[PDB]
Amino acid sequence: DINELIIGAQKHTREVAETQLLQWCDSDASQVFKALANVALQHEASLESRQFALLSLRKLITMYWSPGFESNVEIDVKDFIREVLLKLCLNDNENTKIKNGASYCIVQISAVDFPDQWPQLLTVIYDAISHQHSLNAMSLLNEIYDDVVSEEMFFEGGIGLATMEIVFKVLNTETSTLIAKIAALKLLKACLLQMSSHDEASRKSFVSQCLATSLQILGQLLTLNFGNVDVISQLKFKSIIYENLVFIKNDFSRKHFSSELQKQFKIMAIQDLENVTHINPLLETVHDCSIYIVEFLTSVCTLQFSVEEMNKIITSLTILCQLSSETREIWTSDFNTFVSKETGLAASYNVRDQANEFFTSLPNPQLSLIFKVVSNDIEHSTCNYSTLESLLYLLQCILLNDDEITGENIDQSLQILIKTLENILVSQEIPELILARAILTIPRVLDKFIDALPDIKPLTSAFLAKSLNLALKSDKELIKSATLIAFTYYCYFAELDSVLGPEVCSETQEKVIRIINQVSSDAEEDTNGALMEVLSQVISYNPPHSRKEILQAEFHLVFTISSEDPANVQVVVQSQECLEKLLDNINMDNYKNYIELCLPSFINVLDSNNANNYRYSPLLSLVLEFITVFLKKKPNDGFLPDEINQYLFEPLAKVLAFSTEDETLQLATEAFSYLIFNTDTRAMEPRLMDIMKVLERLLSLEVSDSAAMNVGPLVVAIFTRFSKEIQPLIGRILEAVVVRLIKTQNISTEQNLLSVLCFLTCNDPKQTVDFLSSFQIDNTDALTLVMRKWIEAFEVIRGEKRIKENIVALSNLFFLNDKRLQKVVVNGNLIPPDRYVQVPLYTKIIKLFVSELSFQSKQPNPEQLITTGLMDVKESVVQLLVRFFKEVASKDVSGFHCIYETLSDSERKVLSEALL
Repeated sequence: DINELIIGAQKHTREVAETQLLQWCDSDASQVFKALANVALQHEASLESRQFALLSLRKLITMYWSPGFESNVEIDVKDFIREVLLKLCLNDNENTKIKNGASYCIVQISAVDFPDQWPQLLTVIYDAISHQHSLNAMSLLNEIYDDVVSEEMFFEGGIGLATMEIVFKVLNTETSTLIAKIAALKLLKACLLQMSSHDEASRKSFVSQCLATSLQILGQLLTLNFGNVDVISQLKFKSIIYENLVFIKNDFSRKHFSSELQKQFKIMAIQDLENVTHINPLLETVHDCSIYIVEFLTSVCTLQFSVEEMNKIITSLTILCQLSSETREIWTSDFNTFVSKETGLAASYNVRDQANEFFTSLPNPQLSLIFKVVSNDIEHSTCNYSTLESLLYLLQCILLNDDEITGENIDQSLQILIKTLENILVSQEIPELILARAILTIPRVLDKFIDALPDIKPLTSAFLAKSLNLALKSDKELIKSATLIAFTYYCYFAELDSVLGPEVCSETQEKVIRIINQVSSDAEEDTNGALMEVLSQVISYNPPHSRKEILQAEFHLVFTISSEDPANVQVVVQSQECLEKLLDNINMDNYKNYIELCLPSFINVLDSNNANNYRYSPLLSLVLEFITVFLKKKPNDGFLPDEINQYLFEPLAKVLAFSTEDETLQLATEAFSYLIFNTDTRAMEPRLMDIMKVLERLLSLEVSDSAAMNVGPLVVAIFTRFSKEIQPLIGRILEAVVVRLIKTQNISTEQNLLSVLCFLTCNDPKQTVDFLSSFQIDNTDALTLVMRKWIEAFEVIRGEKRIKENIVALSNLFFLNDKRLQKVVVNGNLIPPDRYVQVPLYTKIIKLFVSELSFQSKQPNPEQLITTGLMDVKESVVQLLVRFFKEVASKDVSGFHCIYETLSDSERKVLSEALL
């Protein structure tokens, strides 16, 4: 049965069984496992079937073992399955796919079962390591550690001390294999991690002693000198030692790593940086090893470095930071790879990155002195085109140290260094990657040394002009891109409109604009975002004295690049600022030309997106934001020109008539409302019947609750600008708001719509009560249902502006003294499936107002932060309430004398105190 039952499942024939069999276990699981387990136990099997048996087992377990998070199996078959798993996994002689397979099941069982359902799991593993010499048990312990050794088991449970003494025993034995010392060192790091997440007093003796023993053992370990016997394991040995050293130095206080211990390891580490580079797949074994050596030197880089120690370091990093020929070819074959790296947007982390962390960490006794060490090495290497890029990059790291560089004859050095960088860009047969590094390194020289170059103004203008000049007559987009990037490094420290001429600055705008236009045709994602950033800095330097064409070129770039990568986060952010700087502080006459330059592109995107039913589309969302940025840049004095309305209206309307996507509806709603609120009324006059159909549909059930909640400001806009002609359509606005409001049960959405209702009752309280007291909803008049829902919402409202607009609205209903309102009843008190004493609307309004006024005049809580809605109300809630009560008291409004005698004494004191 079961063996050839999966001979198939391990391609119609696979699923015959893979659900065939899943069936079985749900029927009887306890001895489909035992059957599955039994096949893994049997050495009489294709390592393939055994291996899949274990990994088929593997997935299986986390279902029926013990929920678990996605579930039936008997208690003594699991004891069997754990013991079979320990047999396979802890035996070094077994096949390393059986071991890992068995190790996978064990690690999942442990997660569910360990504390109380596998008590000896660790004592077995510890005994396997120390008395059965199991190497794989060390590996299982290491994968188990994170997820099953808790903080508490580590320290009081004795697991941390048991581990550390095992670790120490392997590393102090001259006869444990280097492979076993690696396993011990990886356990050591696991232990350091558990000790890094700490505070309780009884632990501090344990931690202090494990750190001290660790530091002495790692010192003796770094003095072994194997042969060429296995250098990939040799280098994985060294890198895990230096990784542990880094971790001790960085996550424990300095009493635990004395500066003299630091000085020993600094020396061993500088030596091993030399050893590792003078042997040198293998290269990323030695490259990744040297990352940890350098990481440690970074971590003790406040120590002093003998001059000779620094030349050692610089010659080793010069070799290590040289670009591999694979990476040179990737960069020269797709320049977007080079942009991705140099803009920091690459996921890589290599020796060059770690060197940058070293050089930008140096304090200033050492930082200035490496400066000439590298500056000499650059002079003694101007024709070695195998080390010069790397040396320039080390220079770049040093210059990125935020600290200043000064020393005995550093001005000498600089005039020398300045005077080989200009020969890089004049030199005509210079390799592409080295020219780019020189281009990107020049601004950082001029930035770091600006206070020590009297010629800084013409120096920069020439260096920059030379670089645009290469870039435009180089065919290499990598060189162009290095220049675009370098241009931003010049802006960082230099205000170009003053350091250059008004005329030259204007001509370097045109020159990076067309460099951008050359790179853009071939640009992928990270480098489109960098083009947008460059463009916005170009836009910054726009001249008052207008220039028709350069503006048109900038916006064309903004729009086409954004159409290329509308989901890239930098494109989205930088293009909106680009647009905000173009229409920043612009007059009405220029506005009229921007309308023709800008809007027809935006309407194309919206036109195209109807094909897609205005479903979510990142360029749609981005172009709607462009539109809103355009509208809101109109001169404060004036209306939107009439052209804006006739360009934008039925495009935006269509979006709102068909889209069902919350972000699209919300961005279009606010653009549309704003267009209605800010164009002349006679321009908008024929559109109102259409604005209504938009509004009715945004309250229909075709759109979500949160789409209904954007309607507020559209209602405002059509009253605020169709005041005369809205009056015969108020009844439809109201029916729309009302049928929606009663169909929703989300309290927050009710409030949003009640807000619109508050606006509508204030505008005409009678017509509201009339409509609502003639309009029928499910057999009864709306009046009762709405008012009850209104009151229930008012009771849990929040926000000063919301409270006021409801107070004003309901105050207007009270002052109606309406025959019909007086007769409706809302819910008062719970009576002991549930019931409530029925309360007249009117006296419930009084009751609620007195409670608000009681709470609101118990004056503030001492501490605070300092010193929405559709209607603007200036009075405090307290002022609104006292002015209301004073007036209904003064004239017996709507039976107030009756209501007021039904009030309690408590309520009644509140009333006459506030009215004192």
